[PDB]
Amino acid sequence: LSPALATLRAALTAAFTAAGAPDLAAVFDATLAAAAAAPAAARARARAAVANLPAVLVTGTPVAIDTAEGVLVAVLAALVAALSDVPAIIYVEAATPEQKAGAALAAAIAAAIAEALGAKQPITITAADAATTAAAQAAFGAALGLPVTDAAGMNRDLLLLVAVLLERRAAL
Repeated sequence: LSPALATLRAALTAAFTAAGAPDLAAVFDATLAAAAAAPAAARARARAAVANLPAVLVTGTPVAIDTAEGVLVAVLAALVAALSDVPAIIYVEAATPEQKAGAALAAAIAAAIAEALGAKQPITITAADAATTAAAQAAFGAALGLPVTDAAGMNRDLLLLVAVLLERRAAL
């Protein structure tokens, strides 16, 4: 891993653990492996997506926020917003107690990471209905050119966006 990505991995483990969800570290590592294995065309799509990032990032999660992979989608979207220095709305369905807890967990992690990065624009894990959440996710992917599949694909793609943002930071 590059120093910047290793820094983010460690900061995420600290945030995951402090928020009471240390098991998310292993899940993130599986996403890191998937991103590192991405074919050239997927990397090219990630570079093109970063070029299309909006002034305010609006998205939603494609799976239930009471799952580890759903928490990770919300966290990674928040990380993309923080690294791009934009306000963000990350819609989630928070109807059941497990969903509300997952949204609160994602919010705690996202706030810790944004603070560690000095990102001052607001990034909010935002409770909404299924239609709003699904619409925002589809619009985000379509605006960026990212095909919408499963949570694994979205987590991989969001982490590839992160990697591109770090590459742009390093570039001259």
